[PDB]
Amino acid sequence: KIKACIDEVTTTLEETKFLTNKLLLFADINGKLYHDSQNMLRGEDMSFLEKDAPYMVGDVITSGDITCVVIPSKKAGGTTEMLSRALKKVPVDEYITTYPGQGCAGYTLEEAKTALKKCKSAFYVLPSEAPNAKEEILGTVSWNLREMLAHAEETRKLMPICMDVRAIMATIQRKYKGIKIQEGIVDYGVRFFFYTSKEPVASIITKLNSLNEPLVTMPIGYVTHGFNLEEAARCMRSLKAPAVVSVSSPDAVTTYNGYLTSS
Ligand SMILES: [Cl-]
Ligand SMILES: [Cl-]
Ligand SMILES: [Cl-]
Ligand SMILES: [Cl-]
Ligand SMILES: [Cl-]
Ligand SMILES: [Cl-]
Ligand SMILES: [Cl-]
Ligand SMILES: [Cl-]
Ligand SMILES: [Cl-]
Repeated sequence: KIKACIDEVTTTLEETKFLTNKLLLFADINGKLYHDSQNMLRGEDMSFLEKDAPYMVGDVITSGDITCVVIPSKKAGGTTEMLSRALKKVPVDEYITTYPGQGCAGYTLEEAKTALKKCKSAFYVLPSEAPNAKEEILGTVSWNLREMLAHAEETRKLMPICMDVRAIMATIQRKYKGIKIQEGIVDYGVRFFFYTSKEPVASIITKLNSLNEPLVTMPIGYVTHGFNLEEAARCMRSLKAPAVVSVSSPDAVTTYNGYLTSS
Protein backbone atom coordinates (compact mmCIF):
# COMPACT_ATOMS: atom_id res chain seq x y z
CA LYS A 1 0.00 0.00 0.00
CA ILE A 2 1.35 3.48 -1.03
CA LYS A 3 1.51 6.43 1.45
CA ALA A 4 -0.56 9.33 -0.04
CA CYS A 5 1.45 12.61 -0.10
CA ILE A 6 2.37 15.78 -2.10
CA ASP A 7 6.16 16.36 -2.05
CA GLU A 8 7.26 19.64 -3.78
CA VAL A 9 10.79 18.75 -5.04
CA THR A 10 13.66 21.01 -6.28
CA THR A 11 15.56 18.10 -7.95
CA THR A 12 15.77 17.81 -11.77
CA LEU A 13 13.20 15.66 -13.63
CA GLU A 14 15.77 12.89 -14.37
CA GLU A 15 16.76 12.60 -10.64
CA THR A 16 13.09 12.69 -9.54
CA LYS A 17 12.56 9.72 -11.96
CA PHE A 18 14.89 7.56 -9.80
CA LEU A 19 12.08 7.23 -7.19
CA THR A 20 9.34 6.87 -9.82
CA ASN A 21 9.35 6.83 -13.67
CA LYS A 22 5.53 7.31 -13.78
CA LEU A 23 4.39 10.76 -15.01
CA LEU A 24 0.80 12.04 -14.44
CA LEU A 25 -0.16 14.41 -17.30
CA PHE A 26 -3.44 16.40 -17.66
CA ALA A 27 -5.36 16.71 -20.96
CA ASP A 28 -8.61 18.35 -22.15
CA ILE A 29 -11.60 16.58 -23.88
CA ASN A 30 -9.73 16.41 -27.26
CA GLY A 31 -6.59 14.78 -25.74
CA LYS A 32 -4.65 18.11 -25.84
CA LEU A 33 -2.16 18.30 -22.91
CA TYR A 34 -2.19 21.38 -20.63
CA HIS A 35 1.08 23.44 -20.96
CA ASP A 36 2.51 22.39 -17.50
CA SER A 37 2.13 18.65 -18.38
CA GLN A 38 3.83 19.14 -21.78
CA ASN A 39 6.92 20.52 -19.93
CA MET A 40 7.49 17.06 -18.31
CA LEU A 41 7.94 15.31 -21.71
CA ARG A 42 11.51 14.55 -22.98
CA GLY A 43 10.70 13.37 -26.55
CA GLU A 44 8.24 10.54 -25.78
CA ASP A 45 5.78 9.81 -28.68
CA MET A 46 2.35 11.25 -27.62
CA SER A 47 0.42 9.82 -30.65
CA PHE A 48 -1.37 7.24 -28.38
CA LEU A 49 -3.30 10.14 -26.70
CA GLU A 50 -4.62 11.65 -29.99
CA LYS A 51 -5.75 8.22 -31.39
CA ASP A 52 -8.87 7.67 -29.15
CA ALA A 53 -9.96 11.37 -28.86
CA PRO A 54 -12.47 12.74 -28.05
CA TYR A 55 -12.57 11.64 -24.36
CA MET A 56 -14.87 11.84 -21.30
CA VAL A 57 -13.78 13.90 -18.24
CA GLY A 58 -12.12 11.28 -15.96
CA ASP A 59 -10.77 9.08 -18.79
CA VAL A 60 -7.27 7.68 -18.09
CA ILE A 61 -5.00 6.97 -21.12
CA THR A 62 -1.75 5.06 -20.40
CA SER A 63 1.30 4.24 -22.64
CA GLY A 64 4.74 3.38 -21.21
CA ASP A 65 5.41 5.21 -17.88
CA ILE A 66 3.03 8.05 -18.95
CA THR A 67 -0.52 8.27 -17.50
CA CYS A 68 -2.87 11.00 -18.86
CA VAL A 69 -6.11 11.84 -16.99
CA VAL A 70 -8.75 14.04 -18.73
CA ILE A 71 -9.71 16.80 -16.21
CA PRO A 72 -12.75 19.14 -16.35
CA SER A 73 -12.45 22.93 -16.98
CA LYS A 74 -14.16 25.83 -15.10
CA LYS A 75 -14.86 27.29 -18.59
CA ALA A 76 -17.14 24.21 -19.14
CA GLY A 77 -18.63 24.31 -15.59
CA GLY A 78 -16.07 22.11 -13.77
CA THR A 79 -15.85 22.33 -9.93
CA THR A 80 -13.28 21.18 -7.31
CA GLU A 81 -15.48 18.09 -6.60
CA MET A 82 -15.44 17.22 -10.37
CA LEU A 83 -11.61 17.77 -10.43
CA SER A 84 -11.06 15.56 -7.31
CA ARG A 85 -13.41 12.84 -8.71
CA ALA A 86 -11.41 12.77 -12.01
CA LEU A 87 -8.03 12.31 -10.23
CA LYS A 88 -9.44 9.45 -8.07
CA LYS A 89 -9.87 7.56 -11.41
CA VAL A 90 -6.02 7.54 -11.71
CA PRO A 91 -4.64 4.19 -10.34
CA VAL A 92 -3.13 4.67 -6.80
CA ASP A 93 0.68 4.81 -7.23
CA GLU A 94 3.83 7.07 -7.12
CA TYR A 95 3.77 9.75 -9.87
CA ILE A 96 5.79 12.84 -10.88
CA THR A 97 3.30 15.62 -11.73
CA THR A 98 2.34 19.34 -11.79
CA TYR A 99 -0.62 21.15 -10.17
CA PRO A 100 -3.63 20.75 -12.55
CA GLY A 101 -5.71 23.62 -14.13
CA GLN A 102 -3.54 26.64 -13.07
CA GLY A 103 -4.40 28.88 -16.08
CA CYS A 104 -6.59 32.02 -16.40
CA ALA A 105 -10.11 31.44 -14.98
CA GLY A 106 -8.80 27.90 -14.22
CA TYR A 107 -8.64 26.11 -10.83
CA THR A 108 -6.72 27.97 -8.06
CA LEU A 109 -3.51 26.45 -6.55
CA GLU A 110 -5.33 25.36 -3.34
CA GLU A 111 -8.20 23.79 -5.39
CA ALA A 112 -5.52 21.80 -7.30
CA LYS A 113 -3.82 20.70 -4.01
CA THR A 114 -7.27 19.73 -2.61
CA ALA A 115 -7.88 17.36 -5.60
CA LEU A 116 -4.42 15.68 -5.19
CA LYS A 117 -4.99 15.27 -1.37
CA LYS A 118 -8.35 13.38 -1.84
CA CYS A 119 -6.32 11.09 -4.16
CA LYS A 120 -4.51 8.34 -2.17
CA SER A 121 -1.50 8.57 -4.58
CA ALA A 122 2.05 9.83 -3.79
CA PHE A 123 2.87 12.91 -5.93
CA TYR A 124 6.26 14.54 -6.64
CA VAL A 125 5.37 18.03 -7.97
CA LEU A 126 7.96 20.00 -10.01
CA PRO A 127 7.88 23.85 -10.12
CA SER A 128 6.09 25.40 -13.13
CA GLU A 129 8.11 28.67 -13.34
CA ALA A 130 5.98 31.03 -15.50
CA PRO A 131 6.88 31.24 -19.24
CA ASN A 132 8.60 34.56 -20.16
CA ALA A 133 7.69 35.93 -16.65
CA LYS A 134 11.28 37.30 -16.24
CA GLU A 135 10.58 39.41 -19.42
CA GLU A 136 6.99 40.48 -18.46
CA ILE A 137 8.25 42.05 -15.13
CA LEU A 138 10.36 44.64 -17.09
CA GLY A 139 7.09 45.94 -18.64
CA THR A 140 5.50 46.53 -15.21
CA VAL A 141 5.10 50.26 -14.34
CA SER A 142 2.75 52.51 -12.31
CA TRP A 143 1.56 55.30 -14.68
CA ASN A 144 -1.62 57.42 -14.41
CA LEU A 145 -4.22 57.34 -17.26
CA ARG A 146 -2.79 60.58 -18.80
CA GLU A 147 0.75 59.00 -18.95
CA MET A 148 -0.59 55.70 -20.41
CA LEU A 149 -2.55 57.57 -23.16
CA ALA A 150 0.50 59.77 -23.97
CA HIS A 151 2.79 56.70 -24.24
CA ALA A 152 0.24 54.88 -26.47
CA GLU A 153 -0.17 57.71 -29.06
CA GLU A 154 3.59 58.54 -28.95
CA THR A 155 4.42 54.81 -29.61
CA ARG A 156 1.36 53.77 -31.72
CA LYS A 157 0.68 50.82 -29.33
CA LEU A 158 -2.73 49.14 -28.83
CA MET A 159 -4.36 50.19 -25.53
CA PRO A 160 -7.03 47.82 -24.14
CA ILE A 161 -9.73 49.79 -22.21
CA CYS A 162 -12.78 48.56 -20.24
CA MET A 163 -15.86 50.51 -21.55
CA ASP A 164 -17.57 49.95 -18.12
CA VAL A 165 -15.08 52.44 -16.49
CA ARG A 166 -16.95 55.76 -17.13
CA ALA A 167 -14.10 58.00 -15.79
CA ILE A 168 -11.60 56.44 -18.29
CA MET A 169 -14.03 56.81 -21.24
CA ALA A 170 -14.69 60.48 -20.23
CA THR A 171 -10.90 61.24 -20.35
CA ILE A 172 -10.45 59.44 -23.73
CA GLN A 173 -13.50 61.27 -25.22
CA ARG A 174 -12.24 64.70 -23.96
CA LYS A 175 -8.65 64.20 -25.27
CA TYR A 176 -9.62 62.49 -28.59
CA LYS A 177 -12.77 64.56 -29.41
CA GLY A 178 -15.07 62.67 -31.85
CA ILE A 179 -13.34 59.26 -31.31
CA LYS A 180 -15.78 56.49 -32.40
CA ILE A 181 -16.54 54.44 -29.23
CA GLN A 182 -17.24 50.82 -30.26
CA GLU A 183 -16.57 47.34 -28.77
CA GLY A 184 -13.32 45.96 -30.33
CA ILE A 185 -10.51 47.72 -32.32
CA VAL A 186 -10.88 51.53 -32.87
CA ASP A 187 -8.02 53.10 -34.85
CA TYR A 188 -7.59 56.82 -35.83
CA GLY A 189 -4.01 57.98 -35.14
CA VAL A 190 -4.33 56.36 -31.67
CA ARG A 191 -5.55 52.72 -31.53
CA PHE A 192 -7.67 51.27 -28.65
CA PHE A 193 -9.23 47.84 -27.85
CA PHE A 194 -12.55 48.37 -26.02
CA TYR A 195 -14.05 45.48 -23.98
CA THR A 196 -16.86 45.06 -21.35
CA SER A 197 -16.88 43.25 -17.95
CA LYS A 198 -19.43 40.78 -19.49
CA GLU A 199 -16.63 39.47 -21.78
CA PRO A 200 -14.53 36.78 -20.00
CA VAL A 201 -10.94 37.90 -19.14
CA ALA A 202 -9.62 34.67 -20.78
CA SER A 203 -11.47 35.67 -23.99
CA ILE A 204 -10.01 39.25 -24.02
CA ILE A 205 -6.43 37.89 -23.53
CA THR A 206 -7.01 35.29 -26.34
CA LYS A 207 -8.03 38.17 -28.71
CA LEU A 208 -4.97 40.29 -27.68
CA ASN A 209 -2.58 37.32 -28.26
CA SER A 210 -4.31 36.85 -31.68
CA LEU A 211 -3.62 40.52 -32.66
CA ASN A 212 -0.08 40.11 -31.20
CA GLU A 213 0.46 43.93 -31.22
CA PRO A 214 2.61 45.86 -28.67
CA LEU A 215 0.33 46.85 -25.75
CA VAL A 216 0.02 49.42 -22.92
CA THR A 217 -2.65 48.21 -20.50
CA MET A 218 -3.92 47.83 -16.94
CA PRO A 219 -4.14 44.33 -15.36
CA ILE A 220 -7.12 42.98 -17.38
CA GLY A 221 -10.09 42.00 -15.13
CA TYR A 222 -8.81 43.95 -12.07
CA VAL A 223 -11.84 45.66 -10.38
CA THR A 224 -13.84 45.52 -13.69
CA HIS A 225 -14.68 41.74 -13.54
CA GLY A 226 -14.37 41.62 -9.70
CA PHE A 227 -10.79 40.18 -9.95
CA ASN A 228 -8.25 41.35 -7.32
CA LEU A 229 -4.60 42.11 -8.27
CA GLU A 230 -3.44 38.46 -7.69
CA GLU A 231 -6.28 37.01 -9.88
CA ALA A 232 -5.67 39.54 -12.71
CA ALA A 233 -1.92 38.67 -12.50
CA ARG A 234 -2.64 34.90 -12.99
CA CYS A 235 -4.48 35.76 -16.26
CA MET A 236 -1.85 38.29 -17.51
CA ARG A 237 0.67 35.35 -17.40
CA SER A 238 -1.18 34.08 -20.54
CA LEU A 239 -0.66 37.44 -22.35
CA LYS A 240 2.05 36.54 -24.95
CA ALA A 241 1.77 39.91 -26.81
CA PRO A 242 4.51 42.44 -25.81
CA ALA A 243 3.05 44.70 -23.11
CA VAL A 244 3.68 47.58 -20.65
CA VAL A 245 1.41 46.85 -17.64
CA SER A 246 0.46 49.78 -15.34
CA VAL A 247 -0.62 49.09 -11.70
CA SER A 248 -2.61 51.60 -9.52
CA SER A 249 0.51 52.46 -7.42
CA PRO A 250 4.32 51.88 -7.38
CA ASP A 251 4.01 49.69 -4.22
CA ALA A 252 1.76 47.39 -6.33
CA VAL A 253 4.61 46.92 -8.90
CA THR A 254 6.76 44.70 -6.59
CA THR A 255 3.58 42.84 -5.43
CA TYR A 256 2.26 42.36 -9.04
CA ASN A 257 5.68 41.21 -10.41
CA GLY A 258 5.72 38.82 -7.39
CA TYR A 259 2.46 37.09 -8.50
CA LEU A 260 3.69 37.15 -12.14
CA THR A 261 6.80 34.98 -11.26
CA SER A 262 5.66 32.62 -8.43
CA SER A 263 5.58 28.77 -8.86
CL1 LIG B 1 -3.79 25.93 -20.33
CL1 LIG C 1 -10.34 5.33 -18.62
CL1 LIG D 1 5.65 -0.38 -19.79
CL1 LIG E 1 -5.08 29.26 -3.35
CL1 LIG F 1 10.84 32.81 -18.44
CL1 LIG G 1 16.23 33.25 -11.38
CL1 LIG H 1 -12.02 44.23 -33.61
CL1 LIG I 1 -13.22 38.86 -32.22
CL1 LIG J 1 -6.58 45.06 -4.47
